[PDB]
Amino acid sequence: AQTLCDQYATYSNGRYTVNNNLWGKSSGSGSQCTYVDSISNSGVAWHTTWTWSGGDNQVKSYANSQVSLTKKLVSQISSIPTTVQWSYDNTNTRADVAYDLFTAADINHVTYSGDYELMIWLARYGSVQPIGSQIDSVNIGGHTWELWYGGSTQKTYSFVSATPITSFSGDVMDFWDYLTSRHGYPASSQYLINMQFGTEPFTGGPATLRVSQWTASVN
Repeated sequence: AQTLCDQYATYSNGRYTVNNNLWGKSSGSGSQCTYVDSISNSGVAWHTTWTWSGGDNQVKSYANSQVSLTKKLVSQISSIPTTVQWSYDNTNTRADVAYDLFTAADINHVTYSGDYELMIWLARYGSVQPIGSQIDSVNIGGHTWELWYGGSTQKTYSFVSATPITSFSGDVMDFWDYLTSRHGYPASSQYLINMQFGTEPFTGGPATLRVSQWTASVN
């Protein structure tokens, strides 16, 4: 496609969307550009480049790819298969690489937040930590995850890999099933309303996240 350097620059082919999404710009100084490298109904390749300083513990952006979905109750979803291959050239930073999903009881809730948020951090760089506190450790889909929980009006579970997973194939229903069966997650009254993959920088740079393939589907 082309070039996404504006704060909320965005490109979409229908099924996949790529977003620069510099929502946390004010918390510091720096700049960030995102690019669509290839896109089709079989997946999307993209990259984003950034430098950020200040606000050491605020997130500056979440450049991301996003998949269109039909909004369903989590209890009625059969699978959310996803695969991704990515790399960072500069890992001397304070950032994460993560999936981000939102659910809400109101099917028409705004799709950039919700009653619940599920994050799956494939990589944690430097002195950064998820929302809330670590409440558990669990093996899901063949990887060991720190499980973090916190938040007030929006409750956020974060599964965190202590070692970066640059090649990932999974089913996000594995994570919803675990929260449903062991942490009381109300799957039967929550609608899944958004699914994204991308990177949250805190500080560092310049660095580039190169996503050579992201695929996702909500079934």
